Amino acid sequence: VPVQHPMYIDGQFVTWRGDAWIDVVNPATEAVISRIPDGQAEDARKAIDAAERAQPEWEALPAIERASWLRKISAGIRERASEISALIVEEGGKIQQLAEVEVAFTADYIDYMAEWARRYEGEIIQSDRPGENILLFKRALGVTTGILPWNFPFFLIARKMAPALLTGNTIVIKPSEFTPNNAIAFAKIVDEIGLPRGVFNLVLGRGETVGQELAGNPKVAMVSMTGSVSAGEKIMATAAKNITKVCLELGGKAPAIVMDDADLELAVKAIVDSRVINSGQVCNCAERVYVQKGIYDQFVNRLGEAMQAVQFGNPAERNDIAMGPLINAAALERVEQKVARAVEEGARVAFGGKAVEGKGYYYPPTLLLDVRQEMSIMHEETFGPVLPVVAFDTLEDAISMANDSDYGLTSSIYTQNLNVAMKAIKGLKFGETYINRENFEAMQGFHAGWRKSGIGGADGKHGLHEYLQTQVVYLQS
Amino acid sequence: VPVQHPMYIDGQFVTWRGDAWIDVVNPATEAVISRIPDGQAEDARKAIDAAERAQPEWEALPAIERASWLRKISAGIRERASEISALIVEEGGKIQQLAEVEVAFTADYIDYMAEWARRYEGEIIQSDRPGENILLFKRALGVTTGILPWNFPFFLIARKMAPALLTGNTIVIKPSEFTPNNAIAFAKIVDEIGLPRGVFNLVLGRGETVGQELAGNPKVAMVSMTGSVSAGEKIMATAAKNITKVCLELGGKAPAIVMDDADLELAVKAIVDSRVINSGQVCNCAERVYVQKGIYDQFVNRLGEAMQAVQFGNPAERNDIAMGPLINAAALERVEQKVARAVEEGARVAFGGKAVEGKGYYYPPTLLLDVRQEMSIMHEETFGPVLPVVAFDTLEDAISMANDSDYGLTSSIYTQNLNVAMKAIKGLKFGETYINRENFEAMQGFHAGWRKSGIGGADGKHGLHEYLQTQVVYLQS
Amino acid sequence: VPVQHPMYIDGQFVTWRGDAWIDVVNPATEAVISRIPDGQAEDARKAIDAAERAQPEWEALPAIERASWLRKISAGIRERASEISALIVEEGGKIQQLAEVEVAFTADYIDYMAEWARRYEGEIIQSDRPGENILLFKRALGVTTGILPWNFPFFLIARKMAPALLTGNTIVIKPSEFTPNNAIAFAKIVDEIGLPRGVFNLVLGRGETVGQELAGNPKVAMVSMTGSVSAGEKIMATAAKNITKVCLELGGKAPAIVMDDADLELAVKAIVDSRVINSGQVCNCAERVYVQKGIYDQFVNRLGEAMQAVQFGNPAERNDIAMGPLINAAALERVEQKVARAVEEGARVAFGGKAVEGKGYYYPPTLLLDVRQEMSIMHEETFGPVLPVVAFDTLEDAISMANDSDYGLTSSIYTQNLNVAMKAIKGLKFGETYINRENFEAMQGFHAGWRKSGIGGADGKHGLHEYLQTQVVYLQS
Amino acid sequence: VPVQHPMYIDGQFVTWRGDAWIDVVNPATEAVISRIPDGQAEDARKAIDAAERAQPEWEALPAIERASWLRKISAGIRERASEISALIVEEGGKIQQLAEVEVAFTADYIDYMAEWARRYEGEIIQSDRPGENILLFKRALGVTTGILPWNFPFFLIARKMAPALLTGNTIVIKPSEFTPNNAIAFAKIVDEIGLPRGVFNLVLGRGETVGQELAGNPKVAMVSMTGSVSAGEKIMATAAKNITKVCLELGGKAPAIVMDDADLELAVKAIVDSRVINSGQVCNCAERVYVQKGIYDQFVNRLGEAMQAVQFGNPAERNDIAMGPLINAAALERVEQKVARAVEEGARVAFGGKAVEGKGYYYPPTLLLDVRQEMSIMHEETFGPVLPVVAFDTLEDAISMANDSDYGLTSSIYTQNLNVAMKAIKGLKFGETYINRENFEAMQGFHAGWRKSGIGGADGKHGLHEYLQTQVVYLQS
Repeated sequence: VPVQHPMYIDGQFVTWRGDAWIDVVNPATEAVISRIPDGQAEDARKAIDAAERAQPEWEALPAIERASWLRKISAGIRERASEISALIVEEGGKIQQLAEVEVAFTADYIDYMAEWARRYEGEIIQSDRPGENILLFKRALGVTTGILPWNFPFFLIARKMAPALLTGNTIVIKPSEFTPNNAIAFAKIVDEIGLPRGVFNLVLGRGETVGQELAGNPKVAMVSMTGSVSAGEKIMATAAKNITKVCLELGGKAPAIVMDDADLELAVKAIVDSRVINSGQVCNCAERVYVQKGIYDQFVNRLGEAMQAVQFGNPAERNDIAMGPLINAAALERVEQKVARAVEEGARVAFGGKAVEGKGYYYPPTLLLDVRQEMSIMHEETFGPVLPVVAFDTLEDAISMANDSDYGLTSSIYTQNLNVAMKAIKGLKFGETYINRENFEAMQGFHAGWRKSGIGGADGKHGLHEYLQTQVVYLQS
Repeated sequence: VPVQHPMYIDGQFVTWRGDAWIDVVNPATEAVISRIPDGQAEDARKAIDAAERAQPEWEALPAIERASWLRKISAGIRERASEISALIVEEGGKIQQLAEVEVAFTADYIDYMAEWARRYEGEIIQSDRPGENILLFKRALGVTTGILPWNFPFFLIARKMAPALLTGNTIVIKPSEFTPNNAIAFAKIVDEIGLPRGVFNLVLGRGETVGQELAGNPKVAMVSMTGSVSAGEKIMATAAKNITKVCLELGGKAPAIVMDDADLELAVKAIVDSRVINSGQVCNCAERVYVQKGIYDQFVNRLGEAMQAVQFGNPAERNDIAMGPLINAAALERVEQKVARAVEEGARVAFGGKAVEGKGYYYPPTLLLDVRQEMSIMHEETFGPVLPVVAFDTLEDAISMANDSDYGLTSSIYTQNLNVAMKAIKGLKFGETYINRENFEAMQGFHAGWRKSGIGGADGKHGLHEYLQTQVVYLQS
Repeated sequence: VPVQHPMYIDGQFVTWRGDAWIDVVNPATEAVISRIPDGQAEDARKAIDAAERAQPEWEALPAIERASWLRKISAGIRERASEISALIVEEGGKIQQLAEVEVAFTADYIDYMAEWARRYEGEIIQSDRPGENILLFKRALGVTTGILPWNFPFFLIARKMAPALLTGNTIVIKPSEFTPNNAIAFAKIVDEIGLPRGVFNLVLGRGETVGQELAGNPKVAMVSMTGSVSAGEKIMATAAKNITKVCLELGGKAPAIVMDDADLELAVKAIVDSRVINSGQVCNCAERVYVQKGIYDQFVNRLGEAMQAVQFGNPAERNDIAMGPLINAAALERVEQKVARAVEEGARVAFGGKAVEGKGYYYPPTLLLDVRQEMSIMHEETFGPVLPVVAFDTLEDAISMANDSDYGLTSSIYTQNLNVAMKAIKGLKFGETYINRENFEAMQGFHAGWRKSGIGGADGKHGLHEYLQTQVVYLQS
Repeated sequence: VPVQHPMYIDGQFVTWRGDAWIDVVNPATEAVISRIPDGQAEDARKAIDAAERAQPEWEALPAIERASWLRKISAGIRERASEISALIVEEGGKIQQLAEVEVAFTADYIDYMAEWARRYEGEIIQSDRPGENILLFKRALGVTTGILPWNFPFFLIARKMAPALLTGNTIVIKPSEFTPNNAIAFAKIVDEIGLPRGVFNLVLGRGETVGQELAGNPKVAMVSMTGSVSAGEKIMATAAKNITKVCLELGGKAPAIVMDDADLELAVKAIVDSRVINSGQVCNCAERVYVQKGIYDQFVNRLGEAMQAVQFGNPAERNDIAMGPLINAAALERVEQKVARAVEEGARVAFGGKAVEGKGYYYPPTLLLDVRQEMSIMHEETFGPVLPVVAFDTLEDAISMANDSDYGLTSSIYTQNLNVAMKAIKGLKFGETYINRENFEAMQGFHAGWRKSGIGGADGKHGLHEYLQTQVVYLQS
């Protein structure tokens, strides 16, 4: 019997007394693995009210004590790593190796954030008035909320709750309805170690109902969400009503520029890895590849072979595959239509391009050639493992085409010339630029997107600061 | 004949070819002093497109050269100080002394911001990968827009354009339709010194038309606006459509806490000054005064006398007055209704409380006693010069009541006890807390409101950073 | 048989082949507990040469990997806590409770410093030249050395080696000849976990021989030493020869100011604790107490009783004592002479003032009254548990007398008035000022002395930076 | 009649009443242009005592007011630019164009430093104790002293006094006995604008007498000096006596690495300019040139021609020369001997190498080829315009040879390969590394030498911080 999950509100699991449930399906087999409540705004309010009641006492605790609580959580996660990884493989459809890395990374990330306890600093500013001290303190926002995507669902729990809790905020999280199981497991760990009630809450439901309440409740100081630009818009519009602060990461269409003087072998490996990450269901990955004439032929051949070797299938029954199924039916179709439109517009299928039919949602790695910068596939977040390629003559062309997008989170370039490198760095309008390596943000970096890719950001010192606000005290004599 | 103003777009003044104009009235006499175009979205787009065309070349200039341009602007302002001050007195209705201070301060502020040129710094972060350098650069957002309030209209031009231009952004500003003259004067200075075309643009019109385009045009990287919470909501909702970043300062209801051990003389002077600033048409000013029992009687008596001496009248014909008229008819009525509701709810008029009838919009300083924390006047931004007073027993009561508000920009407290001070500091949930002095933010501070008072902030290093975004470069080998 | 210790050079313990040894005596019984080599400059050079050979590979390791090595060390220390604490009790003569706290704190300190790995940052500076990037990196100094005092010998090992190793430096440490056993234990832990050879070295001997080579060898980038001003002078003079950087902490004469409006109970407890810390053999402790007239009588009475209860004796056989013996004979005599001079100059013995005669080196807690700011005892680091008291009328007097010293490390004041507090803060010329609490620096603070108390400092971010130097790269195009 | 200069002590010029004077000679003609007193320790003490008396009131002034005083000084300098430049040309022997740039730069530098007034910040640190605030303030050191070199004598006055005064310190400066005239002019400006007495003092004399008192007087918080390593040693040894902080810049032997893939034209121009700067009497300049085989022949030919065009002569009578005379007789001889030793050791004179005989001290630009890394000329600060060249095969060789020096201030490299650049950056052990451009530090950078090149540093934020020390306040409840 598929387990029916409870919500975690005010320090205890609460059994859902509603009649409506939401089935959680294994994207590899389409089987129902669990059910979660079709939560309502009322449920989100209970979690928010509990978070509000606990916040003052939580912020009053010395930062090192909050860090202490965070360390018990990551220790609990490591103890149940394999269990949590299987939950991720099962509901998220990602391969075993990737799931294991996500759990381990999540625990390391939580520990890294806990280390900020004695380090985030306020400032003392010189005043123009004799005998006056201007003291700028860094305070918690209060109650914060997090809306998570189905891509890297476990890690994103930490990416939002760790910085939030460390700085003295309390939080209410809503997992994606497609991947709530790993979040339930995280909540169990929180319950087991005995985190003060109300500090961490987990509400389950749809974005339309629960999600909106998390963004529009007047007691929320900040709503943090990762997902599509479309959903980001809805969240910011809702937050507008109460001047609620937002932190959004809305994905992108990561450009990869391969120059003629590039280490061909290295570039092909980096691009293939980035793109085929989590079947490409990620944003990080290169989704737009620009190769200049001089190395085109060679590059496209190796890339074509590299991708043909990529095997796809059920993550739970095969550990020798580099790709699992897409998240759900809608995702699969969107990819089909986008490849079809691409082909109808002139794109040349050099590999794949035909959705598999049967149990699960699979799309073979696809390589589209003779694509033009104008083609819609170059201006629409894809989803699946599809790699469009465009040739160019000058660096200026490549940079200009990379910047021709409403997204501005990640970018990459491969070259060995000093001026080219510094030119790409200065010219690319992105939150991140990887040079001669694959795309994967460091926990001490700052993952923040330009243009429609987001507002605010995550990770590192700057990510931690998204959860702090200033109080400037003018102390006279 | 009342002058008809042109807009300043792409380095030149452009004559309005529309049939509709908006009269600009002297709030002291109700006479039409000038007319501005009833600009449309089309006009805002032309300014934005010009700003976009000029931004790359502008950001490419070394920061010290941009600072150089800013210094010519402030030098131009000082040269025309008296002329600009009279424009402010005439349209804003503020007293001569205040107008002169605003112009001088604006010039000093611009110079202070220009000094950041060689000082805003990016960072170099240690990587976990051998031979890798993580470089975090600080880049311009691109095209930014500013929507100004009628309160301190001249200064707010600089508060937004100086930080914006210094960091390499270009800008399009829309003055309040009630106070555009001082903005036209600022534009003339910009034209005279020859600032590169497109860097600074001035569009005129209503919030409904021009303002909305400045917040919803996809080419805008950030919209900065100062005004009412109501208007802030409209702006954030519009920005939501394109995930446009916002910087909002929406005023407040500044609480002042007077303890028994307070320097009575100092406190009364600070509160009266803060409140009667610009006839109280400002947000900074204390709008909620909490006095504890032990010193109540004394405090209320002195405050009552201090306010009775405040004279009001035409700023242009009297330089011996501490107060001018309110901005317009709507403002006057809103104050009347709020005082009437206050009285009907139980408030006790100890002074004033009766709107003057005749040419201009005047409201005498008013003191309301026996007010309860519940009374709507304690939860509604007032406008005019009205001071509600509430008694209390403990510091805990005072702090709790100060925090009982949807606004969280400024606060103040007067005491001589070390623990009380540190307790108020830790307990008050505001962006600013003044201790034993009047409310007036320093240019090197950070004016940023909590809760509904805003998003982001202005002034100092942090204010400058609102106009910067990061680019993290992962340079491998 | 008293064990004869080997030195730890280039990743292995090396047996001393000299004929001269130095006896290490238990200050409580005068019994020889161990022997260490009378090392020579030659020995220090071997350690330095090994440190030099290992430094490039050590700095080349990602910072997180160095932090990883530091964590194995602290984990090793916790595993042998009681063993190490007894070594400290036995040779240092400090009470069991204090020794246990020192070991635990040392392990926590090492962990805290390891956390800086991904956080110390370089900077990116705006240039005046078009297309130029100014990159300021933070690099290791290279080979560093540490000369430790006999007071808190175990902790000081970490205070110098943790920051040094984390930032990529290698180090050579020389323990005080009076307390080398705990250092040998630390070296065993380093050997057991397998820290790369040459990174941590331990050389044994006298300051005249080994110490001087550690300060004057041209391969040393920085010498860090904690001890007396006299020894600090010798070290800086030696370093002068090769322009070697120095980091010195030379103790002090910590002033404590008790106002009339002070929490009498709290103040007496804080002062007694601070002073009687490690029998007063520490610098931190208040060594100059200024009490104003109004509260004098009361304060002196309670302080007198509080000190009379302090029991002294053998730390190893009594766990109900607050004080152990002084480090050695010379220390005991210096205290006697200073109290005698004090008495001969006019000081009034209100308690103690008579050195005990017999096995060990004990001096009873002593209270000297009617002391004048001029008396030499107010301008000479004492050593033992002696508390001189001086009365005063105004805060200005107290501050002026507190600043009348060649030392400027720590200070303290007790009051409840806001202005007094801010006045003391602005007026006291010290590296630290404690208000209404006892003197004990936090690991995230910055323990750095003014005037003759030192050069540079330790702990926190600034302490970590003492081990880093900048490399400014001007990258054109 | 050669003017006899007075000292500037305690806000007024003081006429020297001694019998001994020191002649100041024009290095181009050997004529006596002026005389200064042969000051004694007594004179230095009077200046120091006056600085001490003025410091408290000076530090008590708001920082912006100190910056205001600094701006009057730079404004005064610009007003007398040509007059001051001629003084520099006359006594320093540098060409007119260089002197004019030094004066203008000095005024800009002073203004840049004044801008730090409202920007240097203290910090607020999270505590482990409930209710405690850890406040770290940045305070002035107190009285500081500056010992200036004869190279860039005017600028170095500002490099030390501007940061010192801005942060609240007072200062006593001793110009080089070879170039005191420009310092007298600076003092006149200070007197004319009316800087508070005691804040800026100028004492004249020899290093042996006046210089030593400035480094060894117990009231000096920090001595800052720029000169030779030999003199730096004497200063640090003297400072050691009172644990006085030091800030030393002792020059170097700047290495220049020219790769085969270097922009030959650019490299030759950069090296020739750097080296021939102020006749090479500067440290900045490349003094060790490493050229790899592949481009050797070409590089050496162009460099040889470039240097042959360099004309030398009297700076005052020729404005078409790139080089003036060396500072004095001793300098000239030291260069002769070093070139002679070089030749005797195997060096090949490709140009120059013969000191001119007659009025003045001239040495023609000299190019030495077939020099070996072992040759003493590669390990001895030269002085004059001599360029030794060494060939190499690998980058590793070049880096290793560049690092083979006791000096570590500046370095440079020319290449177009990305990996080479990043490799040189990581491999070069210097305070500065210039890439594809000439050596000239920016005012916002940080000029600080590694190894024997110095201690501490100058310019930018870090340079400003050399004049600040911390006060950590632990405020409990």
